[PDB]
Amino acid sequence: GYSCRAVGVDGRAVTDIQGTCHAKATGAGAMASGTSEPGSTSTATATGRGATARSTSTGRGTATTTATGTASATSNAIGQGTATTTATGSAGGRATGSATTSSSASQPTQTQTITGPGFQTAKSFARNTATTTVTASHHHHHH
Amino acid sequence: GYSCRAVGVDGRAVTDIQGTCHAKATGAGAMASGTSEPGSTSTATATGRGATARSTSTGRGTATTTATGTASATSNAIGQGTATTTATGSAGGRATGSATTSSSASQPTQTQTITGPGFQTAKSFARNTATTTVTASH
Repeated sequence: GYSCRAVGVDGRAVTDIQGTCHAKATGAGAMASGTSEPGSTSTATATGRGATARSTSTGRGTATTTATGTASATSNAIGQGTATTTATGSAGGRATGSATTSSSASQPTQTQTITGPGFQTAKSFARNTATTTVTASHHHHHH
Repeated sequence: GYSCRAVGVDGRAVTDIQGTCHAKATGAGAMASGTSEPGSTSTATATGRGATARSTSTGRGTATTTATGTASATSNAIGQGTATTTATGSAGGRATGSATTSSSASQPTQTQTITGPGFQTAKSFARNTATTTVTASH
């Protein structure tokens, strides 16, 4: 197997490519990492303070994570499938997402898209294509 | 085939589900649309004034688009593959992205991510997995 990681630094990108594992981080407080195997692909990209991207894959899975701002994205493509998580947190909004694929999952395809203020979370699970997109902006209004 | 479209209004989300085509738009000035086939999946979500999401899929492709704010996201999963685009634009900025899959591409996977102020654009193209994320601030 392969593993890769990048610690973000202000004013540049940092990239680490090891085999089929690609990690890239931009900005202090960002962290990107992954693990993969020769037949699989993991790509993790983190940008900005509070961004964490984590991609794990095995077999013939493809795991992709993109975290921008105050956001966490975790994708696990375990044996097969395409697990893609995009989490974006802006102006105080915190976004957390995950996507997992496995031959054992309930549905062949599952797509979850969650957009709103303040803290937002989303998850997906599928055999073949699990896509999670979570976008958080500003704070939840107070009532 | 199937086609779907949701044109946003103020005060409620608009959803249009037609077969394997799912469109959702929230807010006046938002629009989501797509086209798909029985073996494919298209999902398009747009939120806020100036957000446009368009997902086209055929064969066994999966096309997903999410546009938030001043943003355009377009995904084309033609015949095969997973094409995912997320575009987020603050007022004063604009984010434009596309992701395309096709057996005609040279690489099996491609990921593109761009973040910055003002006008930002990114595009990806691959055989199996194309992912694009564009975040524009002001």
